[PDB]
Amino acid sequence: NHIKGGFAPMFNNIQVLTPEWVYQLQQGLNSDIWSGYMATPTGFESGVNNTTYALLDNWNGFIWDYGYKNVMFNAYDIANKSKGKYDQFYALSLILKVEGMHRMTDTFGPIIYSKFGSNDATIAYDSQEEVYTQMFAELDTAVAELTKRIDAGEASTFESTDMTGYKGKYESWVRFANTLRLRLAMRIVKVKPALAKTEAEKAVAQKFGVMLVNDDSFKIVSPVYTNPIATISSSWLDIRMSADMESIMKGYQDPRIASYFDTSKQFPNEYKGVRTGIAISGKSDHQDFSGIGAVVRSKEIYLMNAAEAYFLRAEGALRGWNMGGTAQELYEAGIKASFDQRGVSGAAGYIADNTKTAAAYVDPNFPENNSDPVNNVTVAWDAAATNEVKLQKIITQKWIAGFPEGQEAWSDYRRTGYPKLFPVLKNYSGGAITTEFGVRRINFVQSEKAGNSGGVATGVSKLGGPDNGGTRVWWDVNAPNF
Amino acid sequence: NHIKGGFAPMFNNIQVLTPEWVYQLQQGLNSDIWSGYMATPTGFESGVNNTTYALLDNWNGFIWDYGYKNVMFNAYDIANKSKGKYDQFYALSLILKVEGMHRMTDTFGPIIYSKFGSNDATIAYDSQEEVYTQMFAELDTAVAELTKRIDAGEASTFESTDMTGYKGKYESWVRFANTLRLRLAMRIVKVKPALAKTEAEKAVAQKFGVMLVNDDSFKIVSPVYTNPIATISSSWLDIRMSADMESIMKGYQDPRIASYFDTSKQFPNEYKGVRTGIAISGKSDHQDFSGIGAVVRSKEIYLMNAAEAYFLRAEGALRGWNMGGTAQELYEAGIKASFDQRGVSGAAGYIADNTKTAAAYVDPNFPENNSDPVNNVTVAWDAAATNEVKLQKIITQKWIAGFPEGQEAWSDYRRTGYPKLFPVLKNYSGGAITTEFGVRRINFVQSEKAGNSGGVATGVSKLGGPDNGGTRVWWDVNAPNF
Repeated sequence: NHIKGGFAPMFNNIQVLTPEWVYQLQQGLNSDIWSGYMATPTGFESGVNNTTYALLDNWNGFIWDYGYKNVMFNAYDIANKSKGKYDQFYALSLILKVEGMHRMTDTFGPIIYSKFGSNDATIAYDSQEEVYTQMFAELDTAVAELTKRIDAGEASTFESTDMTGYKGKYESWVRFANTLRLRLAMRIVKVKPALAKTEAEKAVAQKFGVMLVNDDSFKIVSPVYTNPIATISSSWLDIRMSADMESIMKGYQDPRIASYFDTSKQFPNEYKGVRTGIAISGKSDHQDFSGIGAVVRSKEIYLMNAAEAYFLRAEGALRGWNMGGTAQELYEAGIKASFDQRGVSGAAGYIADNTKTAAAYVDPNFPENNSDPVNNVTVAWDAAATNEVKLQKIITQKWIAGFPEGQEAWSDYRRTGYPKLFPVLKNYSGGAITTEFGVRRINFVQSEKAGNSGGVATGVSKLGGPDNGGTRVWWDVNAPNF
Repeated sequence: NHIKGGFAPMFNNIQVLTPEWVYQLQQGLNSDIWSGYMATPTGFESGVNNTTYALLDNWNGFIWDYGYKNVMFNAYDIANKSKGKYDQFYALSLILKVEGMHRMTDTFGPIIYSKFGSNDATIAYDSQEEVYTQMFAELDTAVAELTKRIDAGEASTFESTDMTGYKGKYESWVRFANTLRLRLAMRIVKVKPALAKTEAEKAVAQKFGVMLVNDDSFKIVSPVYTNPIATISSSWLDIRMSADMESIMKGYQDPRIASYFDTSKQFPNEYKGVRTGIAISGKSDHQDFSGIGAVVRSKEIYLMNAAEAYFLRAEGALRGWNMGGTAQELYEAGIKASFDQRGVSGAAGYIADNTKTAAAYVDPNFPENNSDPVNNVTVAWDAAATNEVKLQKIITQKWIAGFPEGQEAWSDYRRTGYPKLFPVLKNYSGGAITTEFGVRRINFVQSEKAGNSGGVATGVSKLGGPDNGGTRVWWDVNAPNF
């Protein structure tokens, strides 16, 4: 009973479910926009903000503070109480820890990890390379422990505490952990392709393997909280469909558009997105473009869909790895999984179409925001296509399937450059962040500079360059995809 | 006859031998100082300059302009005249091309390579990753061609054109090419350890192997010019012994100090170095510190010593690669090779010393420039030391042996962080360049922004971040040494 209470704040703060204004700062005004998923019609701080590459420390500190207070602390506390005593809870805490904390390192680079809880005046940061090794080892520990208990036929003691689709089922938690390993493996393929291959193949070959059906998906099922985006969109009109989403989903005439977005008030019965990184004269100019749709009007918040497992395996197969299918088979299975998850028909026709491509983008009353399409690729698999075009197809479909979870899409975009996104028109970074490559990370936070200046200095050392949004984290090496 | 004339400008402009003021800008006021080899007593441009991390476009453009006009153009011209007709000359041009142009990409990152000589308005840059692949392939072509001729007993037709220690001997040119391959292979060990291993092992496996004795060293033997550093130092007093060299070489009581540097005029019979990245009141405050010594009072300019081949193999052995010998054997052999090269005795005692370490640095009349030692490692091999300490020993000895060739030392320092160097006290980069990590590259040059703006845009794209001195080139990944 003293252990079980630590899980709720972990579940409730991977994405901060309440209050909504905290989610808006934790993710809504960073990766949800940089990923190309969503855009704001509001000219916050005179239009000089995260969306125009002037990173705002007053906004971005919330990411660190809520994650450490609610995810990391409880991982630490649960481990202290359970490791070597109630190892099933320790194992489950490790899986949740990695789910929450990989997002943290993917945002900042170096982070506090091994030294968390230290009483030293300096709480040192680990390098991102070190954190990734630790996370893979933590998943090793968790998977071995739970698999042992499953093999023994041990009844779960986690159902009453679980807040996911899994209802305490250890096998489902292991399958999630395997899929999370596969995500982390693919993340590092440019910097450590040998480790990427090892960890990816381990994930797929583990007894219970990775996600195969939609019931395998990782989601938070809250008894009381709606996805915060519902309020930020429908109530506040502070976030809308993006121009990238309009270009790509209208181009493909994608039936998932109906659940992802609402038709526009300003343009009745039409799906209209807002361009990011623009000049904004008044909020009313874009607030009546398309809102975020029914997928966020729910107490269930998806954090990793089964579709992603297929697209990860498809990329692994493209790279020649032992993924259990061909790149084409896995690509097409991923698309079908997503169509099924969204409850829409026509997957077969969509999959076979080798004509439809991204559409031109028009901002009707502000043509300065217009663009020719940039993600110029069809859905249909072409065996004769280059590896880059094959990867572009896979990541495009992965990006569509993963909406509205902007953090993973931002990480995948940084790594692969896909899908192609419209560049910002206004860049107020003073040269620190490029228009072509956009935001590569967020700089170390105010609470840390205030209370842990010695730690921040270790973080800067392990970052290897200026502490701004243009400096690449360890896995985001300036290197080609193959 | 029409082909041979192209070689002289290549030989004479890897380091620009004349005029001396051009060498000062090409290398003397960048890597010769950033490497920790040398320091200026002169407060050029009010002390806001390359040495205080305000990169000066009017200085640094010389690197690109002289390299492309004299090395690259002649490689291109010779290839056009000789490829498929006189392949011995083509092969030799490729080796010289890689010797000159690897320095170029190591300085800027993306460079013009495959598209050189294009008539298009945009002459596109290649990525550094692409350039490295091409250089390895060029060395493959050169090595195969010359080895074929050697195997056939074909007499050299290059002696009258050669301006090195090799006197036209193809076998010595192949041995140099192998050693250059090994250098380039180790450079990329953090970004592409698989390719690093492949290319390093190829270098050693080739039938002539890498440099073994000092006569194998690559040097320019000028019939007319003295090393331009002799003038810059002795005549102009614009460059002096550095504080890092004083700390390290005095700490070890290294007998090579006597030929590397002259005793100070201000401090009779003492070796005194100047701190880099400082405030300078007047040139006279430091101009009478130690000058650069007898090693530059020569018409022979060393560009790759046999000692480096041993230290490359030593590091390869640390990594478990097929290098011939143990890390300890190769380390000690490299030190002996360097002592022999410089004509000094006492190698055995120096090699066995496990006490002497870097000395504290004092600027007698300006104590604000003082520092405790930072390269705190002894010479003696310790089998029980960590891989990092072993590497620190190897690179420290490599750094001493390679004086006064600052470019390779700067590249090795960027890759490994060794030897430890004194940080600058003044940093006028406006945040673009960190004090901790120093200059990682030079920004694209004025002549290119003026006459090839389309090409520069491709270079910036292939750089992956802001075009300034803090952005890391492809091989300079933020990753650990092992």
